[PDB]
Amino acid sequence: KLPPRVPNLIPYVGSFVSFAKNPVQFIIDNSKKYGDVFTATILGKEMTFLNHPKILDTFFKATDNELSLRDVYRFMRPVFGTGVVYDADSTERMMEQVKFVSSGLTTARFRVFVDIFEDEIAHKVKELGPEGTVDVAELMADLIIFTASRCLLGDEVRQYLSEKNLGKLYHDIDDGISPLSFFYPSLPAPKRDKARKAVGEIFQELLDKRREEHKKHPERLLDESKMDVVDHLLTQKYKDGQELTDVHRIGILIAGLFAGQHTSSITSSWTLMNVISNKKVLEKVRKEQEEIMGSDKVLDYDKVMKMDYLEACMKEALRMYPPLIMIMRMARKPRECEQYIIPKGNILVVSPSVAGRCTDTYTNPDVFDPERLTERKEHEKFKYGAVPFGAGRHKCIGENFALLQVKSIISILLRYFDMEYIGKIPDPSYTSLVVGPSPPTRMRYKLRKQQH
Ligand code: HEM
Ligand SMILES: O=C(O[C@H](Cn1ccnc1)c1ccc(Cl)cc1Cl)c1cccc(C(F)(F)F)c1
Repeated sequence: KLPPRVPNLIPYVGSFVSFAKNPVQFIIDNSKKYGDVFTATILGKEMTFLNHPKILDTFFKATDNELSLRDVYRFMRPVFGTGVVYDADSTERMMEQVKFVSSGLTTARFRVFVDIFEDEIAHKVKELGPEGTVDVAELMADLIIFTASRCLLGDEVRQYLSEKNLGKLYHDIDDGISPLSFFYPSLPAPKRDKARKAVGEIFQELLDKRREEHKKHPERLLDESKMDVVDHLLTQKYKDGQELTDVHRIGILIAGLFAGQHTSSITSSWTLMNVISNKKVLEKVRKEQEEIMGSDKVLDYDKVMKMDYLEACMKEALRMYPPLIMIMRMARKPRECEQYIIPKGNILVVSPSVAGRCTDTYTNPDVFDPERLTERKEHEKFKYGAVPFGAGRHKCIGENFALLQVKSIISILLRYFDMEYIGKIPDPSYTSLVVGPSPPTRMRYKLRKQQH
């Protein structure tokens, strides 16, 4: 009836230790010991892991009073704000908040986003000079921070950003949300709260200034390719006619940037590293760039939509190194899985890291090989063989923007620079909420066209 258990080391703490050591290695080991479904006690919580592509229907198809996101991720409240996202008054209200973000991620906006990528990267190359070495992860994090800001918030953020360490403030927020806050939501984190407050006042300022700009220049609000997420948030109410508060607006913005800061920057690092460490892969990538760019000197949205191989590379970095290593739901109702019934109160857990290495779906899963997808279609086997962006009702609404931003960044960097990585491809580091490459991650670079 109930699934098999992992025996607890001691009571209460249960399997925390080996889980904490390497949450991914933990799930593979015990999936062998106990099958496709098993439960473990981890710092007081019943956690049921579903580890086979074939059984993921139970997870992804449910509704939000069968399987709740809000019962598990509410602990993000200090970062996102009161009444926002998983602390929204209702599921329905959370969905509306999400649609405000997605409403600023239209085709029309995507055309302008590509220009933004070119601009930020052009400022960045001045700063890098014609040759050098650089930390890849830091570089990606900066480029993604400055470009997502401008994409979601409008260009008028940009001086504030340079001139008030927004990069740093996000580092301090991000460097005060431990995975252990899942288990103890009260773990005080005073630097985090300090940062968050600070970012809030800045976004307050920006919202006030945008209101004066909408006084004078309302024609802007008719133009599709000028409407950023800040604009949608000032001019839209909820479906039932209730107005949004500035606290909600700020919280949604912060969540929006947070979403696609770290995941997109990590994914661009893994992608770029594997691409330049493999001659074959880099040949095909460069070949594609050259076909698509022809005689044009800059990128645009149609060009990036043609980069199928670069995309496959990105997808392959997401199979091998997904930055959200675990996805979770709370059972508000007992729930059927295979021959078992997972009871109310259990947390269901699926891991895209475990899925990405399943020999049942992928041959030679430790090899970075974009051709497993483009040619062999290996992903297509099971319906849920590939879940880097999720599935069903809470699929990532940021996917197309992410793909757009990573592909653009890597394509532009390839255009400017020959690059070589230093050392072996690292392993993932399980020391934070969003999992990224273990430092050091460095690379040599050289400008492909010069003036000295
Ligand atoms: C490579 C980059 C990214 C990856 C790998 C990624 C991955 C994911 C995954 C796996 C989920 C499913 C979460 C779950 O089922 O519990 C998800 C959901 C989501 N992602 Fe992303 N994401 C990325 C970028 C973005 C960006 C840039 C944004 C926003 C600007 C975004 C916004 C969201 C939102 C709002 C959801 C919630 C969907 C819902 O509950 O309706 N993501 N993402
Ligand atoms: O940032 C977001 O979620 C990320 C996980 N993530 C990153 C990319 N895709 C998902 C997340 C969720 C829960 C926890 Cl405990 C930890 C993290 Cl890092 C997110 C989720 C819903 C809505 C929104 C927004 F308001 F902006 F629309 C943003």
